[PDB]
Amino acid sequence: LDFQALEETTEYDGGYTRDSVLIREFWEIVHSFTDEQKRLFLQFTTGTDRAPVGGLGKLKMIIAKNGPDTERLPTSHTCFNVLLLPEYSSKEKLKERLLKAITYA
Amino acid sequence: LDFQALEETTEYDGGYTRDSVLIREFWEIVHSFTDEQKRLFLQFTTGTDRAPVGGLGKLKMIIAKNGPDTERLPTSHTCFNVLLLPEYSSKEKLKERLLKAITYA
Ligand SMILES: [Ca+2]
Ligand SMILES: [Ca+2]
Repeated sequence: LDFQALEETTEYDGGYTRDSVLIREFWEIVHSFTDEQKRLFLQFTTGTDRAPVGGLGKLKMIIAKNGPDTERLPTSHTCFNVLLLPEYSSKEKLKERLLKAITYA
Repeated sequence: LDFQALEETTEYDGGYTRDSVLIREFWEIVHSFTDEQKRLFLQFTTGTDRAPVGGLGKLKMIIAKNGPDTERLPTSHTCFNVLLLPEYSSKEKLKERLLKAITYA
């Protein structure tokens, strides 16, 4: 399990970046995890303890800041979906572009 | 297939909100889709043409603005993952909180 490949593909939200103190602390902790902890981490964040094909660099993972210091635990969503939709200039254009995308792939 | 339930649970990013002109146009188009187009839309955005258990209100879907008007088509990611991580006050605390979350569920 290549957690360097996961670190290199991870995206951030809520104010975090790869340079955030919290994120640098996070990757130090994960790189120091036992193999058992690495498997539990994948189960919690992805819903499985196995890498996908192509290894962990093929995962889509976002780490998002959802509050300041707290006693509350981290949470996850294991099956998020995203539609990337440009701001087309008209309703007519949006319909043609969306129909083309869903119908021809 | 209840697309009103999907509309009610959808989240937005990149500057969109439920009040965005583009988003109001989007939901008019989707509500006017034929059942075939609704199935292709789910396949494109989720990787399957079937509702999950509990119907479409149980989907996690984000619609994110990824540019201005363009000839380029919308894109999707069908299996995104998100770790919601509070900004704990120390590395030690982050380790305890993360280990507790992954080990006890
Ligand atoms: Ca071991
Ligand atoms: Ca039909």
